[PDB]
This record gives sequence, C-alpha cells and structure tokens, in this order.
Amino acid sequence: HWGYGKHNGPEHWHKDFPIAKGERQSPVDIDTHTAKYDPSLKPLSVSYDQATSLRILNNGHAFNVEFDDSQDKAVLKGGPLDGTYRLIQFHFHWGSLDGQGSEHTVDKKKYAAELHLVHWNTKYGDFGKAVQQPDGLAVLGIFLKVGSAKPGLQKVVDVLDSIKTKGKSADFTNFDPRGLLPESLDYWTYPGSLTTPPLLECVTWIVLKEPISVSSEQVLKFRKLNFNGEGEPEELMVDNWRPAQPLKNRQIKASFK
Repeated sequence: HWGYGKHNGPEHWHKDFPIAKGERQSPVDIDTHTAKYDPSLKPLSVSYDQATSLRILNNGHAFNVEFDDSQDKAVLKGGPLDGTYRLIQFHFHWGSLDGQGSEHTVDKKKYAAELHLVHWNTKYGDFGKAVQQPDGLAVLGIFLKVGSAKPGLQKVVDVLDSIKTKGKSADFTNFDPRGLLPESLDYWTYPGSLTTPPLLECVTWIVLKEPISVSSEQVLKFRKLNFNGEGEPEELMVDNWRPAQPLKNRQIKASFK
C-alpha cells in the first residue's frame, strides 16, 4: 500500500489515486512575491478553549492527535472561510534532518516539520461527507523550525514511546492545541487537497506565516517513531512529506501586507 519509500512513495501514488495529477493538489510552494494581499480576507478565528482531545494514534504514516468532534467544541471560522469548521485531528510531517520535512515551502525553503490541524465544514454533517465537497475541509498549516523548545508540544513528545509502531494508540486526553500556535495568525490561503491518499480536492488551506520553534530534542523524538508494525523490520518514521505540486490555475492570497 502507499507510503513514503522508493517503491511506494509520492511519485507512485497516482497509479492508485489518479487525482494525484489533478488541478488542485497540495502542498505547493508559496512564492511570497507573487501572493497578493487581499484586504477582503478576515482575521482567522481559532476557538479551541473547549477542545477535547481523546487519543493519539500511530497510523503507520504519522501520528494523529484525535478530538471529540460530536459538538462545536474546537472550531475554525473567519479568515477565507464561510461557516464553521470543527476540529477532528492534528498531525505532523517531518524530515530525517532539520533541512527538510515540511510539505508547503516558502520561496522554496523547507522547514523541519509542518503541523496540520484538520477541520470539517459543519454544513456537511460528518467528516466523510465533507471530504466529498470542494469546501469540505479547512486545514491550518503551521511550520516548525528547530531552536527553542515548544513547551506545549512536550506532552505529545512524552507519549510517543507508547505508540512506536503502526497501529498503536494511547489515551490522550486534556491536551490543549492552543499551545501549538505561533504568536501571529497572519496567513496565506489557497484551494487544494489532502496531502495523503486519497488526495481529495476538498481543502481550503490556511498556512500561517510565523513558524513555531521546537527543540532538536523534540524533533529527534518524532524521528524515533516507526512506520512498521510491532515485531516487523524497523524502518524509522522520517521524511513523511509530499513534495510541492504544480500550482496550476490557482492564486495564493495573503492576509497581511
């Protein structure tokens, strides 16, 4: 099945998922000089005070921090969005080395990692219905650079030893995703896709300009995870990023001057 290797990685995905060659694929390179400021864009509203994390999962590609999305508890609104989008999960993409790992790039610069907070449009009732719509999802993307530790990340890092291999999960309650946000909510936005199979073209991307800092020790703990299942040959979970895809007929808009 699909992954990140030489034989199953991103250049192969189109054979099982032909939309991989579609008109609105993600990620993309953000050319800061050509993204236009759009004064019609609103501030983003991130309302995570009542978020209810439940569990962390190693799904064999990344790890997912899952939320209770059975009520309007953790919602994204505003920005480029019409209506209300509910948080369902977050996950990261990262590299083998600090010079790579992000999916989006900024003027061809790759960050050490990228965090995706995934939200679905409440007007479609559930996530599975939402991904079938062009405005079904809003993903908040946040770059990670290596420097100072991010204290709000350490609880995630802490737990990774318990979910080393594919299919392992652990209780992960009371985790506050606000501790993963940068100071500014300035952003770029464009229409795109999920960055993993099935690559559905259902996402409004909101990519924050300001990266968060994490320490080398934090990232090094992500790179100790395994893509394999228990008792199978060890293959370190690194370089689980899709490279930039063609922009095609899209505009990237900036919320800031």
